[PDB]
Amino acid sequence: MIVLFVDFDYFYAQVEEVLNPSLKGKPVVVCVFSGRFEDSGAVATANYEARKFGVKAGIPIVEAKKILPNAVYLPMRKEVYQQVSSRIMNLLREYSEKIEIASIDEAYLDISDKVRDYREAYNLGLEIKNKILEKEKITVTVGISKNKVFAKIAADMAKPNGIKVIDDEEVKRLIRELDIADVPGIGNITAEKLKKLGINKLVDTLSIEFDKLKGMIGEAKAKYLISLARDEYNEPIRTRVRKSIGRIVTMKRNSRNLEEIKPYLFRAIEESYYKLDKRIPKAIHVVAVTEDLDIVSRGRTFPHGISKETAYSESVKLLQKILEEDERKIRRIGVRFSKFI
DNA sequence: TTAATCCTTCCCCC
DNA sequence: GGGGGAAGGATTC
Ligand SMILES: Nc1ncnc2c1ncn2[C@H]1C[C@H](O)[C@@H](COP(=O)(O)OP(=O)(O)OP(=O)(O)O)O1
Ligand SMILES: [Ca+2]
Ligand SMILES: [Ca+2]
Ligand SMILES: [Ca+2]
Repeated sequence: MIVLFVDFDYFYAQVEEVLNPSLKGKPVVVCVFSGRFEDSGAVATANYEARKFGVKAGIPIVEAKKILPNAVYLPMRKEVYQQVSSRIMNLLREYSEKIEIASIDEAYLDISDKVRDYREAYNLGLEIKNKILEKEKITVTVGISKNKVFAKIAADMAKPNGIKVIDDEEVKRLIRELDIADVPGIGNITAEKLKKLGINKLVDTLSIEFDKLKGMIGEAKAKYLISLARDEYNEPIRTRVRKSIGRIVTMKRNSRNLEEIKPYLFRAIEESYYKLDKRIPKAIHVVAVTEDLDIVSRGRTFPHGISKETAYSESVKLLQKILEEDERKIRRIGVRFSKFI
């Protein structure tokens, strides 16, 4: 096994500089304006000009403007980026059938055959890096290692616009010196629970009796960390499948009044069906994000497909189920369609 | 402070 | 006991 991971640099922000180079060299911040008040919303992402100064992903637009009041702030255009990704996702296909598109900007390539070792592999990196830079004018970072997890870690270490190879020897000094919080699939909450167990390095998972671990962070997540620890992790590069689509919208003012919410709910359903594109779900779920930012949801599965008229009808009833079941106020509302026929 | 998949209960019933 | 499918909360990105 030899995995080659590609992960695009400051993607949205970069795609924006690609569509107006004049931006190149200036702090660019890509926002998601909630429109609940002048400059309300957060930062989807920003290029490095803006990051060394603090402006990172997730901070309020307002807070970001206090730091870099004179940086280009642009409204996110997912679609445009979504299309740019697709094109880049093809150049990559041409480099290996066994390909796994992990997200809008990540893809794992199994070049086990194509290449015969890390020398030739690392060269295929530059070859791929360079080709994407030429065809679409985008810089990316390449990680290469024994398995996907490490191939991804390799990338995290080489960015921005870089390439790195993690060889079995390094894999080992990592299975020992890598910070458990930097292991893919281990978010904050799990990284925390693993702290109270004394597990600070991938290795520590070997000293704890499975059941205690299986009881603290779920079974699968447990067996997963172990294999990574005993260098036995080796999952295949499979072409993932969209198992559910949905959209959510923030409202102008929080609310409880049904009629007051419906219009939004529907706006969500409209957008959601359009995305489906020929797909037909058997499952629908209404998702409400309350004023205290906690999430609540309710849904129903049908023994057949859902037509738009059905979605409308059934979603309103499920929203009523939420409002009833919850006394707080609703800050956001959306729907999710899944279980596609 | 702006999408999707995983994990653990339920509940039906051989 | 345990397959098998639903539902909803919990996490990760
Ligand atoms: N709060 C947020 N709101 C919206 N999008 C977000 C938020 N936080 C993160 N994102 C998105 C922003 C990006 O589009 C996507 C992350 O891109 P990501 O792959 O993690 O790194 P990147 O490689 O493109 O950035 P970097 O320059 O650090 O390498 O996550
Ligand atoms: Ca990326
Ligand atoms: Ca991390
Ligand atoms: Ca990502």
